[PDB]
Amino acid sequence: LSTEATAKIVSEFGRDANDTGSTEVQVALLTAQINHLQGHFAEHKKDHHSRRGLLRMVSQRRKLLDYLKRKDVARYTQLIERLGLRR
RNA sequence: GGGCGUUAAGUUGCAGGGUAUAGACCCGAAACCCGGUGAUCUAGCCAUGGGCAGGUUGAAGGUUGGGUAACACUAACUGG
Ligand SMILES: [Mg+2]
Ligand SMILES: [Mg+2]
Ligand SMILES: [Mg+2]
Ligand SMILES: [Mg+2]
Ligand SMILES: [Mg+2]
Repeated sequence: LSTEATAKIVSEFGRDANDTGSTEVQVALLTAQINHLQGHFAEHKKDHHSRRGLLRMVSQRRKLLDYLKRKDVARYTQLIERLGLRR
């Protein structure tokens, strides 16, 4: 992912624009990467070697979302509403 | 010597018997060729119009909500 894009996401989701390790920041980065690779996997359908990384990112995002939902539901709902997710 | 002849009158008309060529005592074919008439029936094609009551199952597809990182998949409705 682009360094400028990562910096923009960190500034948008974090507090001091330097934590860059919060659950919301990680989920946003994973979602952005998945959405960017959506167009890559819509053409190269025989790229399972890179699709495994996408699946790993999906699993990591799901685990982070479950942890956020278990810890603070208020932040989880706001994050999913902002990112357009459904669960 | 042997074969063919010599030694011995035919021809022209009429009538008739017979033969040949023509259809040839008479009727009767399936069939061949040439020139014409027929697609108002029927076979096909083209152009232009008309007709198929009523009652049935419910395909592709299209929204809705979930189900996927999303395509798939799947529930109802609609669709005809
Ligand atoms: Mg002599
Ligand atoms: Mg005489
Ligand atoms: Mg005579
Ligand atoms: Mg005619
Ligand atoms: Mg009818």
